[PDB]
Amino acid sequence: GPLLVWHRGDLRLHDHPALLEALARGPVVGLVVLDPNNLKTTPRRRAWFLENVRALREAYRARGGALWVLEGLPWEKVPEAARRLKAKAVYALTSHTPYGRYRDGRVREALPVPLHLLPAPHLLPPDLPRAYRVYTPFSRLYRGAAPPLPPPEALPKGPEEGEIPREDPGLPLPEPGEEAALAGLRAFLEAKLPRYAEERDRLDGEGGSRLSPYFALGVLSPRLAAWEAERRGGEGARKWVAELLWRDFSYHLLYHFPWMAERPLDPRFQAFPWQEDEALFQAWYEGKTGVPLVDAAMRELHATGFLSNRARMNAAQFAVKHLLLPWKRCEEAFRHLLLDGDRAVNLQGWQWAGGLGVDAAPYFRVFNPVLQGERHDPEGRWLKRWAPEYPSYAPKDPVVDLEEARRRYLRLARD
Ligand SMILES: Cc1cc2nc3c(=O)[nH]c(=O)nc-3n(C[C@H](O)[C@H](O)[C@H](O)COP(=O)(O)OP(=O)(O)OC[C@H]3O[C@@H](n4cnc5c(N)ncnc54)[C@H](O)[C@@H]3O)c2cc1C
Repeated sequence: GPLLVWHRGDLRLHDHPALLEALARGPVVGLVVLDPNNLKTTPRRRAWFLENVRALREAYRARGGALWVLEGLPWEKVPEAARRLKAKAVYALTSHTPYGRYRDGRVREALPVPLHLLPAPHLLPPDLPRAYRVYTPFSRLYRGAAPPLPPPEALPKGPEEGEIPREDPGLPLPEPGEEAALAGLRAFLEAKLPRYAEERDRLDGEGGSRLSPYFALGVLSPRLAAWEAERRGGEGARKWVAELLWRDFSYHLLYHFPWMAERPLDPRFQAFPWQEDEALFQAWYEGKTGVPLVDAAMRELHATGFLSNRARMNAAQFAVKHLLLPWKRCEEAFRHLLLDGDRAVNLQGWQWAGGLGVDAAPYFRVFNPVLQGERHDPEGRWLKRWAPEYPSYAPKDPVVDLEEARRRYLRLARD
C-alpha cells in the first residue's frame, strides 16, 4: 500500500518534511484537494493557486511520480483518495490557522488510517510559548536558519487521477511553480541582495525579491530562502532575513492573539469613530482620491495584483488615518486583490500601518502623501506609470483636506 502526501499551502518538492517522511517509509502518491473554502475567492487568486497546482503536477511527472487532484470538501475527498489507493497513512504539514485546525480535525475523524502532521518549515514557529506583541524581543530568539531538506531525485510510479481547471486570472500572472521561484531567488541573492538595505524602500519595489506570491502558497520554503541568504551573509542578508521574520511574526501574532482579526491589538482603539462612507470607500478602492501616491498604488494593485511594501503602507494608512474608513472592510478588499494575499500577514500589515497596536507602532506617525512619493521615487517614474494624469505628487482635487484630515485623526487619537 502507498502513503499519501497531502499538499496544502506547500506546493513544492524542496524542503518538504511530509514528503520526505512518507518517502522514507515507502512509495508515495501526492494529493491536492481543491477546497471551496479556499477557492471561492477572486479570479486572480484562484488562478494563481490552480496554476501552481498544475506546476506541482508537472514537477511530479518530471520525476516519474503521481499527483492526484480532487475537488470538494477535504473530509470527503482525502478519505476517498485513501480508500481508492489503499493508502496506509496520510502525511501533511501542520496548520495552525482556525480553518486549518477545523479541517484537519474533521479529516482525522473521517480517515480510517492515521493522519501524520509534521511541523512546517519556519524561521521561528508561530506556536512559541511566550507571546510577544513587539518584534524586537521576538526576533532575538532567532539564531540562524536550520538546513533545508533536499528534494527527491525521482519518485516512485503510481496512478494519476483528477483534472486541474483553467481559470481566467484577468491579468498577467508571474511564472508559476517551484523552478521559477528558485530561479527568482538566485537572481535576487546574486544581484539585489547586496544593496537591499538601501533599495528596499523604493515605491516601485524593484529593490525587493518580489517572491511574496510564491511564499504565500508555499512554493518556496522560508527556511530555504533564509539559509541561502545567510550563506551570502552581509548587511543585505541580515536585513532581508529580518523581513522573512516579519512574516513569521505575523503568524505568531494571529496564533497568540486570534481576536486581532476582530479588533485592534491595542484596546484604546476598540471604539474608534470609524466613519463608513460608501462614497469615500470607492474613491480609495478605485484609487480616485486625487492623491498621486495612493491613486498610483491602488491602480497598480488592481492591474498587477502586486504592490511594494512602501506603497502598501501608504495606501493602507491613508484609508485608516486620513479617510477614517473602517479597517476591517478595507483589509478584506485589499487581500482579495493581492496575489500574495495572506490573512495573517495582511492583518498585521494593516494593524501596523494603521497604528492599531502591532509592534506598539505609534499612532502619531502619519505619512505625507507628497513627501513620501518624492523621497521614495526619484524622477517620479513610478507615478508616471500608474497615474500619468498627475504632474507630480501634488494633491489635485483631493477627496479630503490632507491638512485637516491629519489634524482630525491626531485629535481623535490623542483622546
Ligand atoms: C498594509 C500591508 C498589507 C500587507 N499584506 C501582505 C499580504 O497579504 N501578503 C504578503 O505576502 N505580504 C504583505 N505585506 C507585507 C509586504 O508588503 C510584502 O511581503 C512585500 O511587499 C513583498 O515584496 P517582496 O517579495 O519583494 O519583499 P522582500 O522585500 O523581498 O521581502 C522578502 C520576504 O519577506 C516577507 N516580508 C517583507 N516585508 C514584510 C512585512 N512587512 N511583513 C511581513 N512579511 C514581510 C515577504 O514574505 C517577502 O516576500 C503587507 C504589508 C502591508 C504594509
